[PDB]
Amino acid sequence: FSISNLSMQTHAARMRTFMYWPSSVPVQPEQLASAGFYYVGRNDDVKCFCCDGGLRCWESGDDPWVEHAKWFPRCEFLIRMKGQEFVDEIQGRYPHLLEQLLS
Ligand SMILES: CC[C@H](NC)C(=O)N[C@@H]1C(=O)N2[C@@H](CC[C@@H]1CCNCc1ccccc1)CC[C@H]2C(=O)NC(c1ccccc1)c1ccccc1
Ligand SMILES: [Zn+2]
Repeated sequence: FSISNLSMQTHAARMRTFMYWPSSVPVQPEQLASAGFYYVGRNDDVKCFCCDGGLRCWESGDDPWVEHAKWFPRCEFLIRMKGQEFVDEIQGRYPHLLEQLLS
């Protein structure tokens, strides 16, 4: 088990980073902090403390756990938290993501 950011290990620590999170963003800090994410200070850019995965451009209805599974399926935190079945389900829902983001 190897973490990327030991300082952002706890929920309380990640919550602290959302102090200056833009009020206009339609995703709530607690939902993002719970999915292992913390605010990186630029735009609406969040990173996972474990896999170092970065996400941005948060739209309304976006589920942080689904997005975590969608883009960073091998994250060991996402797996002990949500399980292989969930990760495999989301992966099945979006089976050509590389070719989705590659134009
Ligand atoms: C997260 C929710 C958002 N919207 C669902 C989304 O999926 N957003 C996506 C997203 O973020 N990412 C994926 C694809 C981009 C889209 C944005 C387009 N949404 C339009 C849309 C409209 C309608 C339907 C679907 C989608 C790739 C991984 C991540 C990302 O770009 N990370 C960057 C980053 C780095 C550092 C820190 C933070 C973030 C980064 C960028 C380039 C290289 C490396 C890392
Ligand atoms: Zn992760």
